[PDB]
Amino acid sequence: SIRSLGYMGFAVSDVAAWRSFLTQKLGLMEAGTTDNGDLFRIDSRAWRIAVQQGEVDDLAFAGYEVADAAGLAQMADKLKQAGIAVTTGDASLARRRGVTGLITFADPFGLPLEIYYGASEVFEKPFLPGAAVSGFLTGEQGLGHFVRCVPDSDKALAFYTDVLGFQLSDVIDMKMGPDVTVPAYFLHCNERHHTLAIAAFPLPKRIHHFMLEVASLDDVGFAFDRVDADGLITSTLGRHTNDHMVSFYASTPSGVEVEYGWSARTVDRSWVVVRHDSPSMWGHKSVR
Amino acid sequence: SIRSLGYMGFAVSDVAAWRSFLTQKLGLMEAGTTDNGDLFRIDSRAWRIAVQQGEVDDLAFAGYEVADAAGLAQMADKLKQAGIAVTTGDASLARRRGVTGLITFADPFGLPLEIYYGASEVFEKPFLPGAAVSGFLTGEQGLGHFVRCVPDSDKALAFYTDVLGFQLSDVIDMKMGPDVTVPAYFLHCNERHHTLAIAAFPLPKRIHHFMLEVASLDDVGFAFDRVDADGLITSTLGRHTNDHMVSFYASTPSGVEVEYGWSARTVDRSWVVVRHDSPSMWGHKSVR
Amino acid sequence: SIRSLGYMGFAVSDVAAWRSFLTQKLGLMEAGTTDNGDLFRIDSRAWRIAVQQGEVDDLAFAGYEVADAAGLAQMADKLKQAGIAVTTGDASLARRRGVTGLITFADPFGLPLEIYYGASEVFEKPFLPGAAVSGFLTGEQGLGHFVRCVPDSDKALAFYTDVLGFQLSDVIDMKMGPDVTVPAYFLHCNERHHTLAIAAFPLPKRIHHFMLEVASLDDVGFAFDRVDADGLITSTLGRHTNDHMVSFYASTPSGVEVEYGWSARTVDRSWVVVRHDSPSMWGHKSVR
Amino acid sequence: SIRSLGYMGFAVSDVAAWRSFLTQKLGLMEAGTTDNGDLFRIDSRAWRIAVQQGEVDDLAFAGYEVADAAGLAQMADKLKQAGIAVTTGDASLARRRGVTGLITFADPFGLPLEIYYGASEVFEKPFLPGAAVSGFLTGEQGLGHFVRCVPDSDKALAFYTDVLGFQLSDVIDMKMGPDVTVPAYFLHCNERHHTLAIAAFPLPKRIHHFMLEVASLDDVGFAFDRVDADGLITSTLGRHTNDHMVSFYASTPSGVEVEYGWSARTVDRSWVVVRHDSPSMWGHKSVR
Amino acid sequence: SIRSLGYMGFAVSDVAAWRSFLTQKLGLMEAGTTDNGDLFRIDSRAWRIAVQQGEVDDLAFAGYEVADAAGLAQMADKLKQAGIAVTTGDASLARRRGVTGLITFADPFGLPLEIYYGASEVFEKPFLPGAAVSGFLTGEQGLGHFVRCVPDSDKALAFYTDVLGFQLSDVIDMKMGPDVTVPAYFLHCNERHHTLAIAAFPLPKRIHHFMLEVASLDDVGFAFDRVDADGLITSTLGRHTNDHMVSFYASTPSGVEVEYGWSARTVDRSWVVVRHDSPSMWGHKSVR
Amino acid sequence: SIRSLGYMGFAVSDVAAWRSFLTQKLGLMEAGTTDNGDLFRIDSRAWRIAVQQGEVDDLAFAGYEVADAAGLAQMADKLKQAGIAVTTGDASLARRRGVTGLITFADPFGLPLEIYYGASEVFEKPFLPGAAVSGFLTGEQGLGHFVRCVPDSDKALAFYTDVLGFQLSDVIDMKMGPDVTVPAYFLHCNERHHTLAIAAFPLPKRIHHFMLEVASLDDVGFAFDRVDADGLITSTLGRHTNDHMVSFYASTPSGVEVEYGWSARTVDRSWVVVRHDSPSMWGHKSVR
Ligand SMILES: Oc1cccc(-c2ccccc2)c1O
Ligand SMILES: Oc1cccc(-c2ccccc2)c1O
Ligand SMILES: Oc1cccc(-c2ccccc2)c1O
Ligand SMILES: Oc1cccc(-c2ccccc2)c1O
Ligand SMILES: Oc1cccc(-c2ccccc2)c1O
Ligand SMILES: Oc1cccc(-c2ccccc2)c1O
Ligand SMILES: [Fe+2]
Ligand SMILES: [Fe+2]
Ligand SMILES: [Fe+2]
Ligand SMILES: [Fe+2]
Ligand SMILES: [Fe+2]
Ligand SMILES: [Fe+2]
Repeated sequence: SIRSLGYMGFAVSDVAAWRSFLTQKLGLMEAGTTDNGDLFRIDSRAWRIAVQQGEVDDLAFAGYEVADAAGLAQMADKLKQAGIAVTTGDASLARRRGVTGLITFADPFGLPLEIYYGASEVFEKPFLPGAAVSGFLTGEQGLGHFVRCVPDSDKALAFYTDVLGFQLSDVIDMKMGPDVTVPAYFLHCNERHHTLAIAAFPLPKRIHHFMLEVASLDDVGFAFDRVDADGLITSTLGRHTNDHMVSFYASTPSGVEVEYGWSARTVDRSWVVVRHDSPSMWGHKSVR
Repeated sequence: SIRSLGYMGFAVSDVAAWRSFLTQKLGLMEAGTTDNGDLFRIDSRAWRIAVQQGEVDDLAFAGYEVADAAGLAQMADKLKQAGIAVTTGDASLARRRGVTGLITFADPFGLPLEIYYGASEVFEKPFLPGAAVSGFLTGEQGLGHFVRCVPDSDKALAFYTDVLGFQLSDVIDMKMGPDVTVPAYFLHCNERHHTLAIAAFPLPKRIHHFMLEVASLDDVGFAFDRVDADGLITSTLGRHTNDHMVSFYASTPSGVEVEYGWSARTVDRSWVVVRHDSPSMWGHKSVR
Repeated sequence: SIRSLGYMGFAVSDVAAWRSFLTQKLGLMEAGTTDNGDLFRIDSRAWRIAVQQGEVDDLAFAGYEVADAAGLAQMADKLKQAGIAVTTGDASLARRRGVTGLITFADPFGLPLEIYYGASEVFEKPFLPGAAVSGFLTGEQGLGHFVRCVPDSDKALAFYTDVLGFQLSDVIDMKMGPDVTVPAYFLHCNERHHTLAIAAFPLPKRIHHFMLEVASLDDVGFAFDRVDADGLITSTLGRHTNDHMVSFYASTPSGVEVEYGWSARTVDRSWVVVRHDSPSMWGHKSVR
Repeated sequence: SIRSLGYMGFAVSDVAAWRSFLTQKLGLMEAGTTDNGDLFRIDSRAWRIAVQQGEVDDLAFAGYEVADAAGLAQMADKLKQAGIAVTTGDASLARRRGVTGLITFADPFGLPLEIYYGASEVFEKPFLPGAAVSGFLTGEQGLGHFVRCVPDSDKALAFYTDVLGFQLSDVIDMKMGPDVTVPAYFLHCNERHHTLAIAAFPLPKRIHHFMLEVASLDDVGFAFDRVDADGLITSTLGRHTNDHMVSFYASTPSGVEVEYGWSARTVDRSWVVVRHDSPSMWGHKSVR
Repeated sequence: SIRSLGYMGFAVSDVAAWRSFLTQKLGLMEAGTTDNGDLFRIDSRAWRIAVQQGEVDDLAFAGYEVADAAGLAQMADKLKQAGIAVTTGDASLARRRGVTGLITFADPFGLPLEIYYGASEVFEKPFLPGAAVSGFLTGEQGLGHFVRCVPDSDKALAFYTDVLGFQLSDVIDMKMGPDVTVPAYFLHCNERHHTLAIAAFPLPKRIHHFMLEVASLDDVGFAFDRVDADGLITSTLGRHTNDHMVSFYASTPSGVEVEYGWSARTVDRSWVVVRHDSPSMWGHKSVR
Repeated sequence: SIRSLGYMGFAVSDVAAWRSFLTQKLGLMEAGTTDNGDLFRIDSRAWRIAVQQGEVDDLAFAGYEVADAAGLAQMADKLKQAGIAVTTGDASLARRRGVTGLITFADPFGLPLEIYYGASEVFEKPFLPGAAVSGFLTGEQGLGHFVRCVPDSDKALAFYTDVLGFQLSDVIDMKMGPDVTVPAYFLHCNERHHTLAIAAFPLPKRIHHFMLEVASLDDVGFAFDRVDADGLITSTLGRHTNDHMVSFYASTPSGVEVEYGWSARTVDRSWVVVRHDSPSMWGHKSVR
C-alpha cells in the first residue's frame, strides 16, 4: 500500500537556472551531484528532488513510497494482475536512487513511475536551507503533491484508484471559459488532503505544478517577495476551498509551475467526498 | 453506510413566513432561490434546508449522506435486498440538489427519503447568519435531528435499524395521560446522540419537530427572546435526560415545531442502551 | 481594607418557612441553632447566613471581612476619621458570631454593619447541601452580593466608596416607567463583579435581593424547578449585561427576593467603568 | 459481551441496620422501597444496590450489564452452548429490576446471576449522597468489584473466563499460614482492574467483600472515621499491589466486608498478566 | 527579610539511634560527619539537619535563611533596634555551618537561633535517599516547620511577628481537657502554610515536633509501615484542617516527635486569618 | 505474540566485579541471591538481570515476555511448526525464574532463549537505585535492547522475523574498513525503536552490547563520570541516527559492552523502513 509521494525527478534544459531557483528562491538545500543528477533536500532524506539535464523540461519520474518489502511485493502483484508491465529495478537503479528495493512502470499516459521502499536518511548531515525557511512539512504526509494533466480523466482515475489505491478527497468543477468546465479530481493516500490531482487541461506538460508545504506564514511571505523580485509570480496569495492551504504559484525555469503553501487541513476517518465550483476562497488572482 | 442527516426540504403554505422565521428568528443564512426552492445555510454547505410552496405544511423529504459512491452502492443494494423500491436519481434531480449522486425511496409510511454523496461546499461564500448566532454545530454530526411520528413504532424500527443501519441510543417511556404511555426510540448513525427519534404520537404531521444545535448558551438565550416576542415559544428552556441538550421548542409557520439547543453529549464506543421515564431533567415546561 | 462580604443575618417572622426554603429549595446546609440564630452553611465556614425571629422580615445585619487585626484597626480608624460612631464588639458578640474580632456601626440609612476578622472554619464537618447542588462559589469572592435600597444614592455612594473603600464597576440606568429612570450603582471590593449595588428604589425593604452563586448550570436549572413548583419564581432565567451572570429571581418568605446564578465574569486590573441602559441581555422576564 | 457489573442484591437479617450503614457510613443515597427491596443509588442509575429481608445475610444476586439486546442474545447462546440452564426473565422480573430485558442462571456453585440490558436512568432525580461524599466512580467501569469465595478455583475460572468472557488481570498468592497458600485470581471485563476476583477461602459467605470506589482521598478519610466510630474497621488504610487502590475494609451488618477505595489504576491494551506474593504495598493492617 | 527555615541542629544522647532513624525510617541521606556533627541531606543543600552528641535530647539551634548580605544586615538592625543581643558569627562558625555570613541570638525563651545567607549547594553529589522516597519538598518553602513550645504565647508572638517578621496564617483552639484550651498560632514567612507554630503546651521540650514534606502519598505510606514496624507511630494518618497536609506523627529517639506529610496547601495574597476548633479533618488518632 | 524483552542472564567469571559495576556505576538495585543467581532490579519486577558464575563471560539466556498463557501457547506452536526444538519449562525452572509458565529453546546459533508469561512484581519492595538515577524506562517497552552477533545475518533474520515475529525498523550499513561493510538490522516487537539488532561482526561474544534507558540527561551524565573514573568508557556521548538515543558505551567486567542512554524516539503505525550509512548523528567517538 502506497504510503506517500517520496521523490520526484525533473529533466530540464537549464540545470543551472533550476539549481539557483530551488535554493535561492524556494530555500531547498543543495545535496550534491551524482549519476542521479543534482540532488536537493527539504528534510532528513538524502534527497527529495533530482534535476537532470534533458529536453522535455518536465517531470521525468515520481517515486511513491511503501513501508517495506512486503508492501513492495503487494504493489507489484496488484500491478501485474492489472496487466501493467512492471520491471523490478536492478541493483544499479536502486543504488542510484539510494533506496533498498524498487519496481518501475508507467501510468496510462506515459509518465514513468517508481514504487520503492527503504530510502536513505542523513540525520548526520543536518538540513540547512538555501534561503530563510523555518522548515518544510513532510513526515507521514510525504513530499507534497502534483497535478497530473491527462487527455482522459476517467481512464486516469481508474488506474490511480483501482490499481494504485489512491482515494478520492473531492472534486472541483473548474470553469475554463463559458463552454468549458473541467473536473479536477483530488486524491489522497495518507493524511495530506491530496498527494495527486488529475485534470484534463490543455497543457503541453505532464503536470500543471508540484507543491511544497512550509511551516509558517512568514516562510510563504518571504518566498513570495524573493520570487516576485524576478517577476516569476503566476498567482497572488490565496487560500484553497478544498485543502484550505494558503499559497502562491510561480513559474519554474521549465514553464511547469510550483505552488508554495502553508496551513493545509488534513483528511481523516470522518472525511466525506464533496464538490466545489471554485478552487479558492480568496486571493489566487492570476497574474499570468 | 449512512454517515449523517445532510439536508431537509419543507413544503409549506406560507414561504414568506418561513423565510422570515428561519432568518430573523433562528439566524439561518438566506442562500437564494432555485428550482430546489428557497435555500438556507447554517455552515459551508451550499444549502441544508429548502423551503418549497406546498399544501402539506410538513417535511417533504430528508437526505442522508454517505461518504462516497461505494457507500451509495452499498445502500442501494441493502434496500433492494430488503424489497424496497429504489430509484437512481437522474442527473436532473442530482443537479437540483447540488449533489454528485443519489437514490430515492420512501420510508414504510410514505416519507420521501434520499441517500446521496458529494454535496456542494461554498467556502468562497462565507456563512453570515441572518441573526446574531455564534455558529451551528454540524460537521461529522450532520444537520441535527427530527422526530418521525409513525402509526407503528415496531415496523418503523425494523426499517430504520435493519435496513438503514441506525443504532439505538436509548428509549424514553413518554406518559401521555394515565392510560397512555408511548415509547420514543432515539437512534444514532454517528456521534450525535440521535439523528432520528421514532414515536407513535397522534399528530397530523410526519414529524413532531426538527432540531438545530448552536455553539453557545447565549445563542439559545437570544433566540428564545426573539421567538418569545412573537408568542411562538412552546416549551421553556430545559435540559433533556438522554442527550443532555439544553433547549427550547417553538412553533414554525407550519405547525411543526423546531427545537433550538446547545451542549448535547455525544455517543461513543462505551455507550450502552438505557431507558428513561422522563424526557427532561429540568425545565421544558409546556406553554402550548 | 475590606476583602469580601462574609456573612448576613435576617430577622424574619416565619423562621420555619425560611429554614425549609433555604435548605430544600436553595440547597444550603442546616448548621444548627445558637444564640446567633438558625445557622446555614454554603462552604467551609461555620455559617454564612443566620436567621433570627424578628418583625422586620428583612436583612438585619451584614458582616464584611478584613484579612487580619491590622486591617480591622485600619477600618476602625477610617470610620472614626469620617465621624462614624463605631463600637468595638465585645467578647460576647465576637463569640456569638464565631469571629476573632469585630467592630460595629451602621450605614447612613440605618443598616447595621459589622467588619470582622478571623471567622471560624469547620473543615472537619464537610459541607453537605440540603438539596442537590454541586457547590457554591465563594472563596476570595466571598458570600455573593445584595442590592441596598436607599433614599439618596449619592449620599450612599460617598459612604460606601470614600469611607468603606468599595470601587465602582459600572452603572445601569433602570427605566421604571416613562418619567422615571433610576441609576443602579454596582460596586466591588474583590474580583466578584459586584459585592454591593445601590439604587433608590421605592421598596419597603433595606435590600431588593441577595444573590448566591453556584458551580454549574444544572444547579440553577434544578433549583428553578424546585422553586417554581411552589410558585415562587419572580423572573425567568436570563443573563445580566454587566456581570454576565445567568440567573433567576425568587421570593423568600420575607418578601425580599433571592437571585440564584451561575457563570458571572470577574473584574480585573484592566477594568474600566461603563454604563448600560438594560440590566439583562436576554431572559429575566418578570412574572411578578 | 459483558460490559460491567451493574447491580447487586443482598438478603439480610437486619434491613434497618443495612439502611443506616449504607447511607450514614458509606454515603449512598436512599432511593425508596419497592418489591425489589430497599433501593440505594451511587450515580444516575435508578438503583445499584438492593437490600431485601433474608436469612442468608449474604449477596443474593449480581447483575452484569450488556450493551443491548444483541449482546443479551449472544450471552444467552454462549451459556446454552455451555450447557448452563438459562431462563429468560419474564416481564415481571424485568419490571422489578427496572431493566429492558434479562436472563437468569447461576454460577457453578449456586450464586444467582443475571445478565441484562437497558437499565433505568434517573437524571431528573439528581444524586444526593447520604453523607459527605464527592462522588462514586462508575461509568464504563460499572459498580465496582467483589471477591467470590469458591471451593474450587479452577472450576470457577473456567466458567468465568470461558463462558462469561472475563479476562485475567493478575494473580496474588495469598499466604494463609505456613502450610497454606491460596491463589486469588483477579478478572476484568472493562478498564476497571478487576470486576471479579476468585479465591478458595474458607468463609461461610459467597463473597469476602464488595468494593465501592470514590472520587477523592478525603471521601475515604472521612468515611474511615465515620465507620471507625462504631468500631467496624477491619483493615487500616493501605494500597494494593495490583490495582494500586488506596482503601480500607469494614464489616457490614451481615459479616460480609466492604472495601471503600480511591485512585485505582486501570487495565489497557498493553496489559500483561503478572503475579504477586503480597496484596498490599503498604498499610492494610488487619484489626479483625 | 527571612525567606525560610534553612537548617536545624539536634543535641542528642544517642547519635547512632538518630542516624539509623533518619536514614532507614525517614529516608534522609547521610552526608558525612564534621565539626558540625553528623550531617543529613534531603535536597541539593550540603546539609539540612545536623545531629550532635548532647544531653538535652532536643532542638539545639535553627537557622533561618535570608536572600543575601543586605537581608542579613536588615535583620541584624531590626534585632538591635529591638534590644536583642546579636552576635556576628565569626569565620569559624560560618565555615562550620557551610554558610557565607550569619548572626546569632536567642528567642525570648532561650532557643538559639541563627539567621544566615549563602549556604552551600552540592549538585555534583546528587541526592540519594537512605530509603525509598521519591523526593522531599523544599525549594522556596524551605525545610519544613516545627512547633515551638513556650510558657507565654503572647510574648513569643510579639517576638516572632514584630521582630522576626513572620505573619499569622491561622489559629487553632486546642482542647486539652475540659478546663483547658490552648491556642496554637501558625506563622508563615513564605508560601508554606506555616514554617513555625507557637503553643503554650506543658512539655519538657523546646519543640513538640518538626515536619518534613515528601512528594507523594506512597512516600508517606511506605514510611508509616517502616516506622510502625518498630512501634514508633504516635498518630495515625490524617489530614489537618488548616494546611490540609496528610501526615502521621512518630517518636524520634529523643522523645521529640516528627511529622511526615504530603500535599499541604500554600498561602497566597488572597489569604485571610481564620480560626479552627480542631487540628484535623479526619484521622490523626492518637496512639500514644 | 512477543510483547517485550523481559529479562537477561549473564554467566561471568567475576561475580563480585559485576555486582559492584551494576550497582555503583549503573545504579541498579541489588535484589538478593537465589538459585537463579545474583538478582538485579531496575523497576517493579522482582528481577530483570541475573548474574551467575560461569566461564563464558557472556549473555547466558534472554527471556521474552508474552501477555498470557494463550500467547505462550501460540508461540510454542509457531516454533514447533517451524521445526524448532521447544521444551516446556518445568515447575522447577519456572519457580527459579519467578514466572508462571515458560518454554525454552535456542536461536539458530546457540543462544538459549526463553518465552514466558506471568513474571513476579514486587511493588511492596519499592525500587531504590544503587546510585543516583532518577529512573529507568521500561513499561511496555520492556528491558531495553541488545545486539546479537551472528555468522549469518540472513539466517538470523528469517528466524527472528518469520518465527519470533519481530518487525524491521531500519538498517545501518556499517563501514568497517574499506573492503568491509556490514549491514546491522534493527528489529522491534513494541514501541521501543529496537529490542534486538542483528549484525555479522567478528566478535568472540554472542552480543556486542546490551542497553538500559534512563529517565533524564543527568542520569546519563552522572553515570558517564562514574564509569569514566575507572577508565571504562568505550564511546563518548553521542546520538544515534536511527533511534535518536543519546548515549555512551562502556565495558562491563566480561568484555561485553553496555550502552546507557536517554531520549530515544519510538516506532508507531506510520513507521516506514529506511537505511542509514552512519550509526550516529554526532558524538560516539570511539576511545577503545
Ligand atoms: O492545491 C490545490 C487545491 C485546489 C486546486 C488546485 C489547482 C489550482 C490550479 C490548477 C489545478 C488545481 C490546487 O493546486
Ligand atoms: O431532543 C430530545 C430528547 C429527548 C426527548 C425529546 C422529545 C421531546 C418531545 C417529543 C418527543 C421527543 C427530544 O426532542
Ligand atoms: O446581579 C445583577 C446585575 C445587574 C442588575 C441587577 C438588578 C436586577 C434587579 C434590580 C436591581 C438590580 C442584578 O441583580
Ligand atoms: O481490591 C483488592 C486487591 C488485591 C487484593 C484484594 C483482597 C484482599 C483481601 C482478600 C481478598 C482479596 C483486594 O480486595
Ligand atoms: O502541621 C500541623 C497543623 C495543625 C496542627 C498541628 C499540631 C498538631 C499537634 C500539636 C500541635 C500542632 C500540626 O502539626
Ligand atoms: O542503539 C544503537 C543504534 C544504532 C546503532 C547501534 C550500534 C552501535 C555499535 C555497534 C552496533 C550497533 C546501537 O547500539
Ligand atoms: Fe496544488
Ligand atoms: Fe429533539
Ligand atoms: Fe443581583
Ligand atoms: Fe477488593
Ligand atoms: Fe505540624
Ligand atoms: Fe544500542
